[PDB]
Amino acid sequence: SQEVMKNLSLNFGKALDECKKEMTLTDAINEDFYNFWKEGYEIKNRETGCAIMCLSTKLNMLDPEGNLHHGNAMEFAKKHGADETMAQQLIDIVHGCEKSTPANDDKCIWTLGVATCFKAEIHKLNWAPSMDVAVGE
Amino acid sequence: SQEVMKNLSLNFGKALDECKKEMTLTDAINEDFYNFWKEGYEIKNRETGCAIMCLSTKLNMLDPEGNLHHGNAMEFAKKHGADETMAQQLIDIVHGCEKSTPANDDKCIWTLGVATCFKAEIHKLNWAPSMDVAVGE
Ligand SMILES: CCC/C=C\C=C\CCCCCCCCCO
Ligand SMILES: CCC/C=C\C=C\CCCCCCCCCO
Repeated sequence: SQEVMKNLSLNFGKALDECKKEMTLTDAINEDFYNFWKEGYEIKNRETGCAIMCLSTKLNMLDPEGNLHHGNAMEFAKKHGADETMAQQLIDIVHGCEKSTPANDDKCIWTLGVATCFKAEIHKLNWAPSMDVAVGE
Repeated sequence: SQEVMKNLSLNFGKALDECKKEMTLTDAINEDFYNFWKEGYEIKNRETGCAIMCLSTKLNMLDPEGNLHHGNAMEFAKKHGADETMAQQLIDIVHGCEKSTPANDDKCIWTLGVATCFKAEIHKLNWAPSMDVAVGE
């Protein structure tokens, strides 16, 4: 649901300021987060991949290979309002996008690739929200 | 708590190198200690069963019948940050896993079975650490 996706999106972005400082990321990521759920907007900055990776790492959502930790993603999803089925469906998109995008040793570009694939799949479910406030803000 | 399980996992395995040097053991067990908590991973080596016994025995967590000593297991769990409810929950998993695992006269193998049952239940509670997955150092 769009509603849940808004709540997940705002809770996922809350540490962005903390990641921006800590990783010295430029303001190039600002347009990607402001536009994250705008259908047809292409996210293409490498640093946004870095930012997303930092955000996941901070929510304990990553394993030591860099793939999603299913336990903590499920717990995150549930904490912000998804039921079991919606939570599993989101895990399955992320997991599907990890297997469907080309392996890349540059973790920031690979995380970007996962995130773009995830965004597209959420648009296809008609779950992308209309945000009044940007992710990260 | 995953933070607590991290603290107990680091500290339970601190004497592994001492364990390895004293006994028998191939470096084949390192794969099980380094990857213990990963969601896909199954602990697999027989000497890891033997390592866990030496670590338990050295921490004074094993009774005369070979079973967990609940009093000292409580002390170890609390020392490393478990409150009483989580401590008791860990004891009850161990104790349940001592019952549900098939009897065996190889103690190394039986301990491997109790440890794999313990791991599975910590995954079910979402208490396995997501990025810091090792037992020991
Ligand atoms: C698992 C639930 C995700 C929820 C909300 C996401 C909002 C925008 C961020 C999407 C990126 C998720 C993919 C990340 C895995 C690798 O960091
Ligand atoms: C009850 C406390 C155990 C704490 C931490 C364990 C980390 C690795 C898990 C190994 C399985 C435990 C097996 C029982 C042996 C007694 O310590």
